[PDB]
Amino acid sequence: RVTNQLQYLHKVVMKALWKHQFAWPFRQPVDAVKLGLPDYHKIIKQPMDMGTIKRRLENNYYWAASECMQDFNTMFTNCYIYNKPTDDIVLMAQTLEKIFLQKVASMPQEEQEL
Ligand SMILES: CC(=O)NCc1onc(C)c1-c1ccc(C)c(S(=O)(=O)NC2CCCC2)c1
Repeated sequence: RVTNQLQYLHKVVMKALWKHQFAWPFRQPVDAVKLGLPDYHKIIKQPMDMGTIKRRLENNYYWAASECMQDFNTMFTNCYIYNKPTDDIVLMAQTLEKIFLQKVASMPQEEQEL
């Protein structure tokens, strides 16, 4: 579906996050081979990234805004779960997620299909 809320997540939320200076590690799936992390996929069972979310928004994959929101959440949560407390990546995720939440607080309240 196209909804008012999904249009918002696409044109306001993703728009802001995608171009953020800290976005680059999150624009594509975590590549466990490239990064030397052979336990990554044993720990994280549902990988998620903004490239996947963006593509899903562009292709009208989502039925409701909450589904898109859950994918954003999964991406951040995977990052906090997998990495060490002191890894810079965790700070970058937090910075992006703060913006995610700020923008979500202003999303149109009632979902309507267009
Ligand atoms: C999709 C997603 O969540 N990506 C971020 C992410 O989540 N878990 C891992 C691991 C990652 C992640 C993705 C890409 C890179 C390159 C890295 S890193 O730790 O090697 N580099 C960081 C420190 C220096 C700059 C960035 C971590």
